[PDB]
Order: sequence, then C-alpha cells, then structure tokens
Amino acid sequence: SGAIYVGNYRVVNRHLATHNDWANLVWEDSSRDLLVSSTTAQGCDTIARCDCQTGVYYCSSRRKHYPVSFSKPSLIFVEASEYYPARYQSHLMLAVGHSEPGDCGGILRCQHGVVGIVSTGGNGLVGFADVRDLLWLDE
Ligand SMILES: Cc1cccc(CC(=O)N2CCC[C@H](C(N)=O)C2)c1
Ligand SMILES: [Zn+2]
Repeated sequence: SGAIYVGNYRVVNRHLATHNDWANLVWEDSSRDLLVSSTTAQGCDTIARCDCQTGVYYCSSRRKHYPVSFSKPSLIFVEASEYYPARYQSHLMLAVGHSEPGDCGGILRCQHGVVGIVSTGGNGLVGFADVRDLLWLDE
C-alpha cells in the first residue's frame, strides 16, 4: 500500500484504488496502473522533474529503504494477475531489488523529489510506475 500526496491530488496504484478514489476521480490509466483522485487537504510531497536513473525506494515487506538503479520508463510485458489481463504496462521502470505484492505503493525518490511508485515485481526485481511526466500534478 501507499500513495503520493501532492497539492490537491492523491496518486495511487489503480489496482488498489478505493471506492473514495473512484468517487473523486481526476484521471486513471489501466496501461500505467495509475489513478489520481482529488483531496481536500494540501499534500506533503513534491514531484521530481528529471532523468535520474538512481534513487531510493521504500520496501514495506522489509520495513526498509533500498538504493536502486532503474531503467528509463518503457513498455514492459506484465503477466495476467487477479487485477489485469496479460498486457504491456507503459511508463514502467525496472530495477533489481526485493519486492512482494503488498509492496505496491512504496515511493521511489531521487534527490529531486518523488519519481514513482512500486507497481510490479518478483524474483528479485521491482518495477515502478513513473509519475515525472505528469506535469499537471504541480499546478
Ligand atoms: C511488487 C510486486 C512484487 C511481486 C509480485 C507483485 C504482483 C504483480 O506484479 N502484479 C499484481 C498486481 C498488479 C501488477 C500490475 N502492475 O499489473 C502485477 C508485485
Ligand atoms: Zn532526479
């Protein structure tokens, strides 16, 4: 679990969005596993606007942060799950690092701010949904 709170927006994994997220929907994209909902309170986070390929992510299944080298956002095949049919997920960045299903929502940060959230993983990989291209989150 986890979310990014920026301005009057909440960014979550689309597959973990709540009834309240859907009732306050701003934007969603199944191909990216992202959903953004509106909030009444001002957020605590800021978004990176950069091309970093290193950063640190929070891993809830270890209660720890780990450093990672990750690929640029790309279109990657993701096998069928209870949440989606087999498909290509876009804007996904892969890295070597521990992750388990409940780690989705963990934030990846670089020195410039929030880069993205854990969305996929397994077998010593961790995949992050990028948010750096969503310029409207800032205004
Ligand atoms: C973080 C992690 C580690 C091991 C396993 C998993 C599960 C996983 O990859 N799924 C299920 C949920 C939706 C995901 C998606 N973005 O399509 C795919 C997730
Ligand atoms: Zn950066």
